Amino acid sequence: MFLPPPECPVFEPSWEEFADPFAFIHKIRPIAEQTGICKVRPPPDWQPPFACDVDKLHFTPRIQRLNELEAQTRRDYTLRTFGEMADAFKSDYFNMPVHMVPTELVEKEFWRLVSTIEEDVTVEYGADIASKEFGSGFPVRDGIKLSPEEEEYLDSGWNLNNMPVMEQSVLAHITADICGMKLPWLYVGMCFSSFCWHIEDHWSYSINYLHWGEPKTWYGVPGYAAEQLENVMKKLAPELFVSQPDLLHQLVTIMNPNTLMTHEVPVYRTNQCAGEFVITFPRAYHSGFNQGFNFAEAVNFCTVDWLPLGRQCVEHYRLLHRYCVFSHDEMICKMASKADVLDVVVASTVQKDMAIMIEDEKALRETVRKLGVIDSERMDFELLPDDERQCVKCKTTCFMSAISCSCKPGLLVCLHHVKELCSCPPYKYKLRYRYTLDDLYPMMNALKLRAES
Ligand SMILES: C=CC(=O)N1CCC(n2cc(C3=Nc4c(C#N)cnn4C(=O)C3C(C)C)cn2)CC1
Ligand SMILES: [Mn+2]
Ligand SMILES: [Mn+2]
Ligand SMILES: [Zn+2]
Repeated sequence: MFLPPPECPVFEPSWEEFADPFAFIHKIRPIAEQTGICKVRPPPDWQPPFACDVDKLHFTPRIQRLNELEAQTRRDYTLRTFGEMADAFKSDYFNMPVHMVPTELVEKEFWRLVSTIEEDVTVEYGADIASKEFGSGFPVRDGIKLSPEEEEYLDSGWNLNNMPVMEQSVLAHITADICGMKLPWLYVGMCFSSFCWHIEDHWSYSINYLHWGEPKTWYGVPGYAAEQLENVMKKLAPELFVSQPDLLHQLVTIMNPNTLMTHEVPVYRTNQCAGEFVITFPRAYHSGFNQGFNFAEAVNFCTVDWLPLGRQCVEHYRLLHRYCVFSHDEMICKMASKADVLDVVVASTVQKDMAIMIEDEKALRETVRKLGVIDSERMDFELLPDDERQCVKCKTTCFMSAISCSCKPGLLVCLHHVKELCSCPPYKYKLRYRYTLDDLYPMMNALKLRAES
């Protein structure tokens, strides 16, 4: 038996509210952040044109076994051949035409299927970044002629290609090609294809648009309940918490939301239909499955609301010895170096994060000086490939400073792990720093000037 979680909030913005996605997301945040996910129905005439050739769009399928609590990690189809497989799979599974299968029954059956080890149901799906073989479902600039209709949606805030690069995703001004975090993912679903419980890298927001097809079913948990959920999952599937050694080696799983609810974890659900958005909030766990053949597009983003959580996240990563996707401090300093061009509310928020950064950095440098690290030299950390500037102990990506030693050339530790670098006395160590404290205060003041005008 399956008891569906309560429905998440559904928002229907007027065109005035809808015009600015960041203003709207800030408006709904008090409500939506208590549920982790929410659904947004755009104004009825906001209809970006879904147009593609099913025979030239093609992708390499991923394959999925559907067993609850079993670990998962993070051939060629055209859209047409995948759709034909997907449709025959579902109609044969239920011996029904695909749109007479009620969504409630698919949900019930999904949770039955994944709990029964007697059934070896495997499905396939597409998940990849936009590429030349498979691009965004939103119109993008390309010197193809677009209809005026498509041109109307080229610059939309809700065109997910624009959202990262706008004024207000602080992830915009990052120079480091992240790929995973400024670029949309494309999701080609079939019945029962599912995404395991996860949060986004660096606790970012995410926004997901279902271009067309049968619904996508979601489960979401608010950010405040994140550790609650992890403790429940640790108890019931400890295999998923044995630290796997890479950023590509991370273990995730399917788990019945009723199990979370039994352990007093708040869980919300929704069916996302074609033309609707789902937004996930920072540190909001989510999972779900596709009801049938469909096509979705999603992107991470970071608002000013998120900045302190991004700092908290990197602290949390350092403690799990988890790899970072980027350096949060490097992003902050990059924005400070562009203070004159920043949005003024962005500038004010970055300035507050930078004040914490500088005070933390001052204390860390005083601690390591008391350990006998005397020598120091400036170092342009941002020039180093990420794998050359990770702390040996905690894998954090260094930027503000690190400790090196002549005894272990090329190795670095962050300033929390001075004692973990090598066995040589401390006077052989060297503090490598991006900025002196005297460099840092004028950068923060530029932000204040930009903000106060
Ligand atoms: C990060 C590195 C990496 O390699 N990967 C990410 C994790 C993997 N992955 C993603 C999915 C999906 N995620 C989602 C969401 C969300 N959030 C919303 N809808 N949705 C899907 O329908 C599917 C899919 C079933 C089509 C499935 N596997 C593999 C790729
Ligand atoms: Mn099973
Ligand atoms: Mn996600
Ligand atoms: Zn460290």
